[PDB]
Amino acid sequence: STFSKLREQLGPVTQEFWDNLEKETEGLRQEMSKDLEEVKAKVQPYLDDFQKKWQEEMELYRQKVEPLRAELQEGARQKLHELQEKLSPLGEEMRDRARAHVDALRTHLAPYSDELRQRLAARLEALKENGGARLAEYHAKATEHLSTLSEKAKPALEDLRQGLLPVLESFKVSFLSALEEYTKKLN
Amino acid sequence: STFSKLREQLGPVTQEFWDNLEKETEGLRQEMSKDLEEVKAKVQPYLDDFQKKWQEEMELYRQKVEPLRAELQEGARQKLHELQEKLSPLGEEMRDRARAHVDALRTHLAPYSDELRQRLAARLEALKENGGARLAEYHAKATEHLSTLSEKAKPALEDLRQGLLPVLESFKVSFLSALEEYTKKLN
Ligand SMILES: CCCCCCCC/C=C\CCCCCCCC(=O)OC[C@H](COP(=O)(O)OC[C@H](N)C(=O)O)OC(=O)CCCCCCC/C=C\CCCCCCCC
Ligand SMILES: CCCCCCCC/C=C\CCCCCCCC(=O)OC[C@H](COP(=O)(O)OC[C@H](N)C(=O)O)OC(=O)CCCCCCC/C=C\CCCCCCCC
Ligand SMILES: CCCCCCCC/C=C\CCCCCCCC(=O)OC[C@H](COP(=O)(O)OCC[N+](C)(C)C)OC(=O)CC
Ligand SMILES: CCCCCCCC/C=C\CCCCCCCC(=O)OC[C@H](COP(=O)(O)OCC[N+](C)(C)C)OC(=O)CC
Ligand SMILES: CCCCCCCC/C=C\CCCCCCCC(=O)OC[C@H](COP(=O)(O)OCC[N+](C)(C)C)OC(=O)CC
Ligand SMILES: CCCCCCCC/C=C\CCCCCCCC(=O)OC[C@H](COP(=O)(O)OCC[N+](C)(C)C)OC(=O)CC
Ligand SMILES: CCCCCCCC/C=C\CCCCCCCC(=O)OC[C@H](COP(=O)(O)OCC[N+](C)(C)C)OC(=O)CC
Ligand SMILES: CCCCCCCC/C=C\CCCCCCCC(=O)OC[C@H](COP(=O)(O)OCC[N+](C)(C)C)OC(=O)CC
Ligand SMILES: CCCCCCCC/C=C\CCCCCCCC(=O)OC[C@H](COP(=O)(O)OCC[N+](C)(C)C)OC(=O)CC
Ligand SMILES: CCCCCCCC/C=C\CCCCCCCC(=O)OC[C@H](COP(=O)(O)OCC[N+](C)(C)C)OC(=O)CC
Ligand SMILES: CCCCCCCC/C=C\CCCCCCCC(=O)OC[C@H](COP(=O)(O)OCC[N+](C)(C)C)OC(=O)CC
Ligand SMILES: CCCCCCCC/C=C\CCCCCCCC(=O)OC[C@H](COP(=O)(O)OCC[N+](C)(C)C)OC(=O)CC
Ligand SMILES: CCCCCCCC/C=C\CCCCCCCC(=O)OC[C@H](COP(=O)(O)OCC[N+](C)(C)C)OC(=O)CC
Ligand SMILES: CCCCCCCC/C=C\CCCCCCCC(=O)OC[C@H](COP(=O)(O)OCC[N+](C)(C)C)OC(=O)CC
Ligand SMILES: CCCCCCCC/C=C\CCCCCCCC(=O)OC[C@H](COP(=O)(O)OCC[N+](C)(C)C)OC(=O)CC
Repeated sequence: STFSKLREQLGPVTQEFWDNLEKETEGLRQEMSKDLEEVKAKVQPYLDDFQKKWQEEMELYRQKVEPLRAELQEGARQKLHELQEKLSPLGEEMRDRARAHVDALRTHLAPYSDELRQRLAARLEALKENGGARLAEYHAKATEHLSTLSEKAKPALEDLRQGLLPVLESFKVSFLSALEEYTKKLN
Repeated sequence: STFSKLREQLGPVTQEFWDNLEKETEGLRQEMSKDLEEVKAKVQPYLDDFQKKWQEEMELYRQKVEPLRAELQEGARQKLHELQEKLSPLGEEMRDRARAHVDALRTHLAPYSDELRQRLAARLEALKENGGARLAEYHAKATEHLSTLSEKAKPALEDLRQGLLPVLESFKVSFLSALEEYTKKLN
């Protein structure tokens, strides 16, 4: 820890010198920034004046384009106003002719779908009846085939635990003693 | 592994039974689906003709509004040119004014860019002339701060490593003794 105290003392001495040296450059930069600040203020009205010119020039165009822009708004409006009405009758007509078809389709397929679904429902029943007969038997064999191994798993695993512990206990104690010695060297 | 083999032995016995059983139901499902197809194939024409009946109308409708939409199409083709041509003279005029303004603008920023190069060089030469002496001092001090910063880094680690090897090597052997002692039980 002695080395820490050394650097902690050597640093301050040189640090003060560094601060002083940097402080000189600080003022040097301030002078240069001051000159730059001056230049910014000097050319300020110059750019401002030119801006005011373009501002008015652009605005003058906005005034001239106003009426023309409004006319083109009308000329375009009077176009679709004629087109909309022209394509309205056939548009609504075709819509209805489609809607009625959908209704007819649904109603026409209804009777066919009923008989078909009922026929299938009855057919599926015949399958479930036969399947469920053998399904119960296979399920019974399942549990018998699974409980067999698990019964001989617990006692076996426990027997192994009691066999590893004896030597393990010795290792744990040996580790504890070594662990303490490790910390002593580190700290 | 003995009990594990037991569970595997009765596997095919139980599996083949269910496998063959499901095959029996498969034959039934086969006919169920085969006989059901007789219904599906009959419903096909009912829907096929109905959908085509409407398609015939759609095909006629499209051709009906075909020339009609063309009237509105051509009519909306000349109006586009008219609208654009009307807004052209004003836009083209503003383009000339823009050209004149941009040229004046570039003539104003030109001297500023040239003068800035001189101003930058002057500031560089001044700051550089001063910074040189500063950097030289910092380097000298930094070198001295570096020597006492990592001169005892090696010896400190050497002793830390030396007073550890014996204990470490002893633990390795101890751990190795337990290693094979547990494999016997595990295997
Ligand atoms: C260069 C770009 C422009 C400058 C950028 C840095 C600006 C300053 C900011 C950090 C600098 C590093 C700062 C490191 C921590 C310094 C900590 C320190 O010194 O504390 C003691 C005093 C006072 O500190 P504080 O100002 O933090 O006061 C704390 C106090 N609780 C309070 O608020 O009242 O120090 C002082 O008054 C002035 C000390 C001057 C030391 C020499 C000067 C140190 C300043 C900068 C250099 C630091 C590194 C030096 C070594 C590497 C470069 C050579
Ligand atoms: C238990 C469920 C979870 C574990 C499932 C493990 C399935 C097997 C997977 C790895 C084990 C084998 C890992 C490789 C072992 C070494 C390879 C070996 O055994 O070869 C013998 C034969 C044939 O060869 P392989 O099957 O290995 O295939 C070619 C071989 N690798 C080669 O390159 O030649 O394979 C065998 O006899 C199979 C041996 C294992 C039998 C089953 C051993 C199963 C595990 C334990 C059984 C004994 C303990 C039972 C009681 C406790 C149960 C938890
Ligand atoms: C109400 C105030 C509205 C103020 C204007 C708002 C909208 C401003 C948007 C664009 C302004 C007009 C176009 C400005 C240039 C756009 C980019 C462009 O086309 O450059 C090119 C364009 C055309 O230039 P030229 O015809 O010379 O041919 C290309 C250039 N060279 C290869 C010949 C060198 O420049 C101009 O026409 C002059 C302005
Ligand atoms: C591919 C698209 C190409 C389009 C090219 C440009 C077409 C320009 C045509 C029209 C410009 C937009 C006009 C928007 C206003 C239409 C007003 C109008 O329709 O009056 C006729 C009627 C009722 O209009 P209202 O004024 O009562 O309601 C809408 C307007 N307000 C009230 C919300 C202000 O509406 C219709 O009959 C619908 C067809
Ligand atoms: C292949 C031929 C058919 C092609 C597709 C045609 C689809 C229909 C075309 C045009 C009509 C669109 C609106 C249909 C409304 C009635 C059917 C429907 O969707 O009810 C569901 C929903 C609401 O329908 P409403 O009639 O209550 O509301 C719209 C009409 N009113 C109320 C504003 C007057 O639909 C919509 O909200 C609009 C999509
Ligand atoms: C491996 C093939 C799988 C597909 C084919 C067999 C599909 C049916 C599943 C197993 C077949 C045997 C069924 C045996 C009667 C089951 C009766 C039943 O509804 O139990 C329903 C029950 C629902 O879950 P819970 O946790 O509420 O009940 C657990 C059982 N105790 C506690 C309610 C008794 O789940 C079971 O009971 C376990 C199967
Ligand atoms: C290779 C031949 C043996 C194949 C065995 C697997 C295939 C079995 C075939 C058909 C049956 C499949 C569905 C039933 C599977 C489980 C059958 C069985 O023994 O359940 C046995 C047992 C039932 O438990 P509980 O009914 O009291 O329910 C408890 C609560 N929970 C789980 C329902 C939420 O659960 C176990 O033992 C867990 C392993
Ligand atoms: C290698 C693992 C194989 C797992 C599948 C085959 C073995 C399990 C299937 C059948 C075994 C049948 C004989 C079981 C004998 C032991 C029974 C036993 O001690 O149950 C012990 C305990 C009983 O708990 P409960 O009676 O309160 O049940 C509550 C509902 N649950 C949680 C069971 C869903 O359950 C457990 O500890 C684990 C869930
Ligand atoms: C309500 C749900 C109904 C689901 C039905 C699923 C299919 C089985 C159900 C009914 C069967 C009805 C009679 C079908 C006769 C064959 C129709 C057909 O063009 O098959 C076309 C094609 C081959 O069918 P196949 O295997 O019968 O013929 C094999 C030899 N050839 C014909 C390929 C030279 O399809 C396939 O290859 C994929 C399997
Ligand atoms: C969207 C446009 C305006 C509305 C148009 C009518 C829409 C009607 C909507 C629903 C009505 C039922 C439509 C059913 C379509 C499928 C019918 C069907 O099973 O085809 C089945 C068919 C099977 O394959 P292939 O075509 O090689 O058949 C060869 C043997 N056959 C069928 C000629 C004897 O595959 C197709 O036909 C392609 C679609
Ligand atoms: C808005 C929904 C209206 C529904 C009711 C009416 C449905 C029928 C209306 C139109 C159906 C298609 C008619 C196609 C024949 C006329 C096409 C035609 O105008 O040729 C004349 C002219 C040029 O035709 P192009 O083939 O050169 O097309 C333009 C070039 N590219 C894009 C094709 C590369 O048209 C145009 O310049 C406008 C694009
Ligand atoms: C209120 C009316 C305006 C708004 C509604 C417009 C509705 C029609 C919309 C699009 C189709 C009509 C576009 C305007 C009429 C075009 C007539 C025409 O020249 O057809 C043919 C024309 C051929 O063009 P090119 O490929 O030979 O190119 C020539 C050089 N430029 C023009 C590319 C510089 O097609 C076009 O130029 C592009 C569309
Ligand atoms: C008042 C402005 C806002 C309202 C405007 C409404 C009327 C115009 C409507 C839409 C305007 C869309 C943007 C148009 C931008 C200019 C389009 C145009 O003609 O470019 C035309 C052209 C494009 O570039 P190129 O490479 O093809 O040059 C061709 C000529 N040189 C260069 C080969 C000699 O550039 C010029 O001709 C410069 C004069
Ligand atoms: C707050 C810190 C800001 C730092 C600058 C940020 C970016 C400023 C944005 C744009 C300024 C970019 C300036 C550098 C690129 C343009 C340089 C340039 O003008 O080339 C055009 C011209 C000559 O430049 P050269 O690079 O060919 O010559 C350099 C000197 N030697 C090598 C020829 C001896 O410029 C001048 O003659 C001076 C007015
Ligand atoms: C106390 C509760 C448990 C505490 C944690 C476990 C304590 C130690 C107990 C068991 C862990 C070690 C079990 C295995 C001990 C023997 C390990 C052994 O003989 O390695 C032997 C060998 C070692 O590595 P080699 O580089 O010499 O490889 C030789 C084989 N090949 C690579 C040349 C093909 O590796 C093998 O032979 C195959 C993997």
